Amino acid sequence: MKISGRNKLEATVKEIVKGTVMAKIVMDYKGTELVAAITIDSVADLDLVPGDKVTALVKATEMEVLK
Amino acid sequence: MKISGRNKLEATVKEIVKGTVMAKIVMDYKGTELVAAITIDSVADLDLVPGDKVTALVKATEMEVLK
Amino acid sequence: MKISGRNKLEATVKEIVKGTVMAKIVMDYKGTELVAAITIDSVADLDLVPGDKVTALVKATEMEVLK
Amino acid sequence: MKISGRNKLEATVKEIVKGTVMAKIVMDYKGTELVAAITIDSVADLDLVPGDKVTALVKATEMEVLK
Amino acid sequence: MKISGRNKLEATVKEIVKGTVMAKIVMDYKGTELVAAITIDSVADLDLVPGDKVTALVKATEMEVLK
Amino acid sequence: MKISGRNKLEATVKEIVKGTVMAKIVMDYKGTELVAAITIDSVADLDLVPGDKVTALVKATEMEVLK
Repeated sequence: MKISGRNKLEATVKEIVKGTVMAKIVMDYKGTELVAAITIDSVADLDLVPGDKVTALVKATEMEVLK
Repeated sequence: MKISGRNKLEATVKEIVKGTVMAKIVMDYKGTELVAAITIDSVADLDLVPGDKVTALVKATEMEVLK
Repeated sequence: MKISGRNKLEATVKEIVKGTVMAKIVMDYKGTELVAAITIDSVADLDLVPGDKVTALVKATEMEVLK
Repeated sequence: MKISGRNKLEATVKEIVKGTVMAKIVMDYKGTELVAAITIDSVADLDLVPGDKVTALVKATEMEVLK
Repeated sequence: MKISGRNKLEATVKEIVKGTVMAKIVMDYKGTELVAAITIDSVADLDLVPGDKVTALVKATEMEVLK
Repeated sequence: MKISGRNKLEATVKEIVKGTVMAKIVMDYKGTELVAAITIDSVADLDLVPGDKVTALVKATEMEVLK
């Protein structure tokens, strides 16, 4: 299925820190570090581990611009 | 200042489409196209124009992961 | 691909209103009206039209609870 | 009060998991499971417990469409 | 009902700009200007008029900190 | 740098609660309490502590209006 969220970032998982409800997913994206905060439920469902190839997704309305 | 939003992507503005309230900011990040939807007020305040070097910003809690 | 965003609602598009930058997607979910505001770019990419069966997607961290 | 957030999902709380800062709220919505991640402060303020009839609320700009 | 969204700002509507899909709601909050981007449908549903006393609402997870 | 996020609230940190992944930042804004949920990574990066003068930041598209 196609997804409306416009920003797709093909990245690699570097580190995962699991809390009681949330998880920190640290990724590498063409040399830049990305940090996503998602539920532990999702970490389990996607079965994410360091080294995995993943797509970071961001809705256009959730992206700010700094200049 | 330092910004809590963890995701910073250094990009270049390619195109700007202005609506009555919102604006579409199309950017290039190392060959990947990004799309941000912000207010026209921000386009005016930052004086965004095609070619500008900017930083796309995304809060960690607003980034999903797909696999 | 599996998607971290935890909320998936299988819905049907009822109407689409296109602005210069954003589009209003009015959907029916088992009798409840849903409203998504996405970019016109996504309408074009997904080729969304009235009657389409789609999945409304919401990240867990973007859902409030009222009581 | 009326609320601008367009998506009101009248649901029932099924389970609550409390972390140090965040809390996972699992709900049933017209036969489909929802998962919200809110602050533990809110769980305490709303006195949320299983069986509670609540409204899951999603802003239109925070709802993606997949097809 | 009580609302999980933790940030409530009792403000006054200063200006409303209506687009095809979105509306800009400019508000005053104790001398500080606020700007919300909501759907035009919401302006009509709430029947917002400049001068009206309203509550600006922000989810805790959607608030960044700068220092 | 200028920031597209339109809502800037000059506040003071009152309390910080650190979880495994997220942190609760309790602030005072001209007598009104604010609550932000950001990553513990940001608390460390910004060296946030009670008494700090900070700017709470909210994107226009993430602010709802209630009436």
